[PDB]
Amino acid sequence: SGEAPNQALLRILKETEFKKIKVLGSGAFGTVYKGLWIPEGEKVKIPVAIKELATSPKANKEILDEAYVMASVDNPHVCRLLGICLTSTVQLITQLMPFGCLLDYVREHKDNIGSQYLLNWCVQIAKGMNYLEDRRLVHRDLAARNVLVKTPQHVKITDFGLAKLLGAEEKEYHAEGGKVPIKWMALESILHRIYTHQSDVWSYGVTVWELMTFGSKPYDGIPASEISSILEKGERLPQPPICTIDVYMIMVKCWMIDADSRPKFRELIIEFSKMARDPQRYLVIQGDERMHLPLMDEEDMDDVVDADEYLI
Ligand SMILES: COc1cc(N2CCC(N3CCN(C)CC3)CC2)ccc1Nc1ncc(Cl)c(Nc2ccccc2P(C)(C)=O)n1
Repeated sequence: SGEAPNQALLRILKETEFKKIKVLGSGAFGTVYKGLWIPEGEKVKIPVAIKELATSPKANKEILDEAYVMASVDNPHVCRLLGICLTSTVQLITQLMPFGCLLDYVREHKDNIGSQYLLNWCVQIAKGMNYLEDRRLVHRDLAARNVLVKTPQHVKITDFGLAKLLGAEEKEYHAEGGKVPIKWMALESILHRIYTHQSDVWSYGVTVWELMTFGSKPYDGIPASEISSILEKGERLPQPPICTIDVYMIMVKCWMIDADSRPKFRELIIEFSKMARDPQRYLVIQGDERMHLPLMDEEDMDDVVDADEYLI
């Protein structure tokens, strides 16, 4: 056995077991609805998100590839599949993240978000991404829009549409034609269509930047065709006003031209955990102590990290 068998269970749900309530979104992805799921016999009601896309055989092929990935994942900072409903068009059933996506959250709560929240989101996105590195998955679409908010204290990574499982020997995913978001893409991915976990580290840099700028558009007012050139010259995204050189040097390292020089997601967990232990030393936000949402024993404990944050 070259690779290990995937013994994950695919749960199939009855259309009668769940009730749609509202539409949450529409667009390229298709449409996402909010619902309740009463599993038959169990005196339990589960708040769910039902995702779909008229029927097309080319469309159902892609939604079932996504369900494959989502049913294989199991981490507190990764969105998992609750089940699939086999109707006219295939429906994806996942957990409802009541606070919506993280991009719209940072925009809405711009003046109530404190350093402690921002740095913790950074630790959590890294933990979820380190899980994907462990499972040999290359997300290929990490952005603040693809991070959902369960509570302001707990975030999870979503959208496994472009995700690719790498073989125990395979170390790069050579893509072909297809619409990829350029502003979040690593330089190697724009020039050679190569995707590694290190190319995901790049996209993590831009996500951290989106959070720190309270939801700004990377390279705002710059056409897609230019981004390849701008990055080749040595230009990167600017230093966000709330950022200390310490946080910005982490971002800048995620954008190294040499992929192997960029930090590993487990190094990003360690680095953002230390910063989350004194958040005011790393993010300068006016009114940090009033901003709300719904300590040692020995020598210098600056480099102190809890075992839960020290992965390998
Ligand atoms: C209560 O549930 C939600 C509400 C909102 N929004 C709806 C617009 C609302 N707006 C904000 C702007 N404001 C001016 C006016 C009110 C803010 C809250 C967003 C998301 C979820 N939950 C949720 N669970 C699971 C999924 Cl999986 C999902 N995903 C999802 C939901 C919608 C579209 C796309 C996705 P994706 C990224 C493509 O999976 N989304």
